[PDB]
Amino acid sequence: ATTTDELAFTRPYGEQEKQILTAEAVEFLTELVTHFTPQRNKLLAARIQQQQDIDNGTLPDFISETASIRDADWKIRGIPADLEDRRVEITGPVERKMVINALNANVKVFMADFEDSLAPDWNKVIDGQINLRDAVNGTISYTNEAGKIYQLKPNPAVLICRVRGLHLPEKHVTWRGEAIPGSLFDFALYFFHNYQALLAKGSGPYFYLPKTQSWQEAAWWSEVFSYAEDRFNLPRGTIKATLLIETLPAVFQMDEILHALRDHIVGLNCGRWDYIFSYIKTLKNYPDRVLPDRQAVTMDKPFLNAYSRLLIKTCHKRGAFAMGGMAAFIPSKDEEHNNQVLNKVKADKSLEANNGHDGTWIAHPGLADTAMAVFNDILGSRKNQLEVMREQDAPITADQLLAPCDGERTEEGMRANIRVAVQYIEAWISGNGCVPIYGLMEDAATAEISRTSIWQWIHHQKTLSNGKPVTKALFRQMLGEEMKVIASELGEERFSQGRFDDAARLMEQITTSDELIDFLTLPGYRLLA
Ligand SMILES: [Ca+2]
Ligand SMILES: [Ca+2]
Repeated sequence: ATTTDELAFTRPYGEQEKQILTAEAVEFLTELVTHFTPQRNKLLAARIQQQQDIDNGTLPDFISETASIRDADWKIRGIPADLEDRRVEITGPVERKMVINALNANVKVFMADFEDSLAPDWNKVIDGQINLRDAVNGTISYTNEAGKIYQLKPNPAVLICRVRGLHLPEKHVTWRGEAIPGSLFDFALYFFHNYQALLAKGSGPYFYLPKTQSWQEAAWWSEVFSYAEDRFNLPRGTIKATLLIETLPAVFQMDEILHALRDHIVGLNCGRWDYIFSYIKTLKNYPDRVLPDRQAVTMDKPFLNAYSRLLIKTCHKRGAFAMGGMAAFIPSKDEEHNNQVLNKVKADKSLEANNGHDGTWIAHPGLADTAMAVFNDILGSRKNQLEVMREQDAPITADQLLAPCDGERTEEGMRANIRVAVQYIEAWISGNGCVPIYGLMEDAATAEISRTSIWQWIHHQKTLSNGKPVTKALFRQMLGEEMKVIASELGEERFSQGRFDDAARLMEQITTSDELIDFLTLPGYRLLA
């Protein structure tokens, strides 16, 4: 085999690729890939070894050797001015119109997403980079079929780019015959095309990093960032990252993650769906760790509240932000439904603010004013809650973080999981990873917890609360039944115009396999061009 330090490209070099994959951009991307891919692959291999040790009966806990880091005083390098107030952030797709609408929402920050809310078609990743570049440059515009123009308002929200996670390939660009890391593709191009303009306007190249499992993974990101900074003669810490704590292994390494990424990190986030998905994957072989209906596994449950409290305390100890979770409701024409939704949003955001979270997430601009009002009210004149140390809290232990919550495993819950996951998958395979389903803007994590919970119940041969043993055969029976429900809900036209048979097949494949696959996006990505 050759010792090449060059990349190969599988798609035609058309007008879009000519904009984004310029000679200079490709040179830089090549350098990152050859310098950092081997270590990235070693990190993926380390994941396997760590998981095996957990499977083999040793539960995760804090790291003994790094005690001196945790029990020392130190803080992150710093937070730039435009990241000191992040009380509400909106998330969404890198599609052109959606970028404009999000930047125009009444929020502090827009996280443009190449990750869970994107089905990573080549055209969509390339268009996404085009869109974000136009957004940074302030020229982004869109005119719809009806002739209505969309443009940026004055003072749009601060832009942050969420990259694909460490496990994901970008199959259309290869090094030594293997797909390069999507993480490097997404990071390299957003940074390269935008760092100059961002810095010139008083902002900076900002990233969201998903699905981290270890401090060593944080260290690798720090090296990537430092490499990028050095290459363009930027001072250390110019690139700023916010890092989701949304895997079980990561909750035991928050302080080490902050330390490893100290030059660049500005905050951590709580999640729900990815976290409990990870809980099940991590504890997959443990008969005493079966979670009930994921619908009932709410953030106020003891293990999730402990997670929340530990994350806030840890972040504030180090001067980093501690971001709360997602309210993904989509307002409807039903004002009564809307009142109930807004009451729920108010209750949930108030819980987060009262706990000390510096900010929170929404998926739809229609929730901005409500979420903002909760945080405005509780913050008073403060920009954030960095001073809230939670020093009154008792220590938080591994036992507490690992304790499965009370609840029932219900047939209604199982059926709903099937309907939501199938409809999510149908859209994803059709190129849409940000999917309105039953009044919620769903991303891949929802499909993940849905399939993973069912897998868990099958694996450990658990009964539903009505006494029915959960089996592959029961699942398959229910799948067929729920497909008919979906058909009735959507109507014959939409159902026939869709990819529901292909979606049901992928669902069955990922749910009924003996081995619990890590991510549905891996087999799913095979279905994309
Ligand atoms: Ca081993
Ligand atoms: Ca997530």
